Amino acid sequence: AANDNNVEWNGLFHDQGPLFDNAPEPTSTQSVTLKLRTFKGDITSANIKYWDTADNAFHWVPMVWDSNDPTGTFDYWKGTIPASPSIKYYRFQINDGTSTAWYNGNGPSSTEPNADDFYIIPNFKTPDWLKNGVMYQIFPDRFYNGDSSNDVQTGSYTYNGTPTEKKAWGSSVYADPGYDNSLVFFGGDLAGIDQKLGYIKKTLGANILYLNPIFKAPTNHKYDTQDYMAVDPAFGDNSTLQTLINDIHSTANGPKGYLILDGVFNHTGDSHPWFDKYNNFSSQGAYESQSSPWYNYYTFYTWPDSYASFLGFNSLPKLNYGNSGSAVRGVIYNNSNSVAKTYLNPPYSVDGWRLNAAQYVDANGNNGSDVTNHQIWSEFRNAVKGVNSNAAIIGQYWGNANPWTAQGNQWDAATNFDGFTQPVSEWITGKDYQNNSASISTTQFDSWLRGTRANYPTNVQQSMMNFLSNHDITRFATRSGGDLWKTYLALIFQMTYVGTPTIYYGDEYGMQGGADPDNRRSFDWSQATPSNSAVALTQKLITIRNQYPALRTGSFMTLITDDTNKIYSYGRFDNVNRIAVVLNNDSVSHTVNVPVWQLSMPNGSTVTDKITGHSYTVQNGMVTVAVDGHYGAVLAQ
Ligand SMILES: OC[C@H]1O[C@H](OC[C@H]2O[C@H](O[C@H]3[C@H](O)[C@@H](O)[C@@H](O[C@H]4[C@H](O)[C@@H](O)[C@@H](OC[C@H]5O[C@H](O[C@H]6[C@H](O)[C@@H](O)[C@@H](O)O[C@@H]6CO)[C@H](O)[C@@H](O)[C@@H]5O)O[C@@H]4CO)O[C@@H]3CO)[C@H](O)[C@@H](O)[C@@H]2O)[C@H](O)[C@@H](O)[C@@H]1O
Ligand SMILES: [Ca+2]
Ligand SMILES: [Ca+2]
Ligand SMILES: [Ca+2]
Repeated sequence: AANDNNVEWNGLFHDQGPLFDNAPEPTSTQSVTLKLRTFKGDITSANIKYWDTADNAFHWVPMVWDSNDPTGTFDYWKGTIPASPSIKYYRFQINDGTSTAWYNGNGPSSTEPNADDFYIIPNFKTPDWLKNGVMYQIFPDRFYNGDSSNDVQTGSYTYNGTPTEKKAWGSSVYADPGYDNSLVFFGGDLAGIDQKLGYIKKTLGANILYLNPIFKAPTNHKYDTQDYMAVDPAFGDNSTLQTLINDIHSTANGPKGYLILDGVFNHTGDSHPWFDKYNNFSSQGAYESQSSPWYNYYTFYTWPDSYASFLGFNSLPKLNYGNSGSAVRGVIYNNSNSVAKTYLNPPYSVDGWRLNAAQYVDANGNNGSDVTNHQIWSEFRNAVKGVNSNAAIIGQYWGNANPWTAQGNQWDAATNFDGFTQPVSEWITGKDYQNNSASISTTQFDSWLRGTRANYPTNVQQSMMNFLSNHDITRFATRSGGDLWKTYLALIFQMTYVGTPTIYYGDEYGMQGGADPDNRRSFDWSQATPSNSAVALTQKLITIRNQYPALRTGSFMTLITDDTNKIYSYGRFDNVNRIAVVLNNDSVSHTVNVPVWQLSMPNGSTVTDKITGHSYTVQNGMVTVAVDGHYGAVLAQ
């Protein structure tokens, strides 16, 4: 490269990883110094062009030459953006003589982009344990029956005109004739989860647990809350919860863990004392008397049998959050003994909340996705962070969650359906997460992944809940048609991508299952050992990610997108480690020349595939490795 009226795109690069941004999570007064990489001597000038919400205008900040990388192949230019609490967006204008190129969240462009700019959100920090950990989601009733005395028995109670049923372990999740799918209980409880912490934290290595609802409710999924202040008797009691949390936080049964609970705050069950539709409790619920102490907690259109609810589900009356200072905002997150604060405070001290139906939370029965909804989550974040600045907040959302994250005042991240689950599914299994046929090439996969990452600030990207499957969609192994290797590949990608790897109980061994409720089968424990090849791989991959900070908070650079041979390679790197991941999708084995020079891996240095143990030597900026179909190598140094 040289000063020849031409900017060479191949040498350009910038993202907010350690080597290019000294303040990825800036405080309200923090200056942000950035570095732009280019081929050595390729440009004549560079500017950071940023939009400031403070004064509704663009601002140009020149860059100055800073240095060359260890291989002497690139230049590093640096610039500093003035500090202030205002949100800012930036892109780069790179010039060489009369030639100009632009660069933003989606890479290089010949024309100045109008979107996908990078983010600078002052005073927005997500928990670092979330960025660096591995999550394991458990649907309580289906994991492990640690206490048989609390098991819900068949016919114990009837709800919606149907009795409950107890199911034998390993039998179909579908209710037998006469029962309802939502009232089927296998017996899984909190004692069981505690007893299997060694399997989760030691055998596998995950250190973050995310549990579906566990508070008093009549259903087996428990999203129809009856009492937020107590564990459902079938799962145990509050003391059992205190012990489980203590055991999760313990280091005696594996590494220190973290607990994230499911917060169902958009609505309650119709059997909740506040509502009490079936007249089961003393007090006069909102449904029973217009003179109820909790009448304002809900929204009726025609009292008492016509009220706002979750998507028309009668058993799910919608909570009216009213305006700031309301009684509902008090019981949920403003009061000293609010639900959110209660569990974040001792003797519980949980580590976070997953926000159920977070997009609908509103006042007066509104559908959410509006100013009020965003205002409520702003107050919620302020409260939660006040109690514990390291308490996680992850909202449920299926599309682009930018509105609840990019403002830096609401959620730390979201259920990554749009930026992880869907693309991963369509690339590997060739189905959408609902199991309808839908496929994408490797280049489209890389593009999808980058475009969605660009929807979020860097810390949010690193905090996204990335799961292959969950309780509302079909199982990955079912979408894969039982092809376990597809799970192998998915795991390798997952454990090396941006965002929190999240294992939905069972996926580690290849558990199958169709749509709800078949996606909530009882866990087959005879499969929980290295004998299951997927379990053995999972254990190894978690150890690798726990080992390299670069895989959790390092930069991400696309290296190879080959649709002919189905090869996808990308680098994850920071100031210490450089990692080139090489994946092979749906094709026979291939020998790949990995361009590690793009990662500045020096010629003559050695790299080691952390999966196989094979070592290689960098020659002429390359590493030549063989990767079989539906597998991958993790070349690191
Ligand atoms: O009253 C008649 C009827 O009553 C009973 O229930 C019938 C319904 O039961 C089941 O649905 C349950 C579900 O099993 C529960 O888990 C619970 O659902 C909650 C989710 O689990 C949470 O993640 C959260 O989801 C909110 C999201 O909801 C929507 O997403 C849906 C997708 O669109 C869809 O493709 C698929 O993936 O499902 C999801 C979730 O349902 C919404 O679009 C999205 O924006 C939002 O984020 O909250 C949920 C509610 O708390 O409750 C459900 C309702 O009770 C069956 O799955 C359902 O088919 C059935 O209608 C009796 O069981 C039944 O016999 C009787 O006829
Ligand atoms: Ca040039
Ligand atoms: Ca039990
Ligand atoms: Ca009553």
